[PDB]
Amino acid sequence: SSVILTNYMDTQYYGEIGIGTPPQTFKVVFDTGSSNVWVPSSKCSRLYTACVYHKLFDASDSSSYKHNGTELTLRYSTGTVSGFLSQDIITVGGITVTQMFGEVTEMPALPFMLAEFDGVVGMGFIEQAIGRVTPIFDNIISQGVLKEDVFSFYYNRDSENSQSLGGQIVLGGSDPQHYEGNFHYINLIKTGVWQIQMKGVSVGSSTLLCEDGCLALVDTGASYISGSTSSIEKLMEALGAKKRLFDYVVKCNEGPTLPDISFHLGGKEYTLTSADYVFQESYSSKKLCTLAIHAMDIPPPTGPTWALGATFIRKFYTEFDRRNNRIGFALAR
Ligand SMILES: CCc1nc(N)nc(N)c1-c1ccc2c(c1)N(CCNC(C)=O)C(=O)C(C)(C)O2
Ligand SMILES: *[C@@H]1O[C@H](CO)[C@@H](O)[C@H](O)[C@H]1NC(C)=O
Repeated sequence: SSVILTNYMDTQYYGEIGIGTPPQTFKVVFDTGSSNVWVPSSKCSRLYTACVYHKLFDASDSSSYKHNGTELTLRYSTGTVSGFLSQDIITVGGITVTQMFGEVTEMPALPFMLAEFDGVVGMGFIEQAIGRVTPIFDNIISQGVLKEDVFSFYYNRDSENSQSLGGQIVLGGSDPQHYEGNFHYINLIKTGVWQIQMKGVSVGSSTLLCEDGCLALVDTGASYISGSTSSIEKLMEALGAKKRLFDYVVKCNEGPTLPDISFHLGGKEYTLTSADYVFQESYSSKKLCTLAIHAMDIPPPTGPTWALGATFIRKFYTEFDRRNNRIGFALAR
């Protein structure tokens, strides 16, 4: 099954899922970086403006709802949400599964007031699941209906017209229509996390980073490519970028000429061009242009680690192989 995704400003990719009976619709991000499912709850106080602006699941309207109530808190690198567990049936592109999810009652204005999506569907392993809740993909696998024990991601480049699909997730395989050439796999450092060994990072013709090796979390839920603060400072220094509060800018007229950035993964160099990582919104030297690469210190046990997000997947179609505990990459088409 494939799920059509909407692309919002190249930073948000989300699709629809149905919860309850009758189905209550929600826009959600499919996140390989987390392992829980959650949507805003009707029990979320309207004092949380984010709840006033998103779809709210109302258990009292679903006949398939099963109460639980265990509280849980989900912590992401850029924000936190809190609530309680509930069980109901969920629709994901034709597949139906009974799933335990979180009803969020505390949704911070910053950053959720900036979210086009309502919730999140974690595609990670149960090892990282908060409350030890069985992840949705595991429940799907349990049905023995998927052709293959894998899921893939396609994140299109932003578009000014509504004729192009923002992206696409495939449960059970990959869509040959959105990649070309062959997949090149890398084994997961360890099952339980969509993280792989990265052999090196280069800026221009000089592998000046991640020498001696480092970690790379392949995170479909992250908007950008991130690295430790030290790594980024070094990388950004080589680009001549200026560190801002939340990001890094560069004189727009300078954007088109920034050097290539490569990521050495499993014996293959994955190269991004300035066009691939800078939001080229102008060529003016009197304006600043943001880079789709940020600094982010991911704490243990998962980090320190670099994170390959939308900026990376936009260029390389990505297959997540559960059965073989490896990740596949192929040039996106
Ligand atoms: C999708 C959940 C999520 N998972 C992971 N692994 N890391 C995160 N930083 C986030 C996370 C949290 C809050 C967010 C966003 C992401 N995102 C990006 C969502 N990612 C995609 C690919 O759409 C946002 O835009 C704002 C609103 C800041 O709020
Ligand atoms: C919630 O689900 C977990 C999973 O087994 C269970 O242990 C717990 O008792 C449930 N909570 C309630 C009271 O429904």
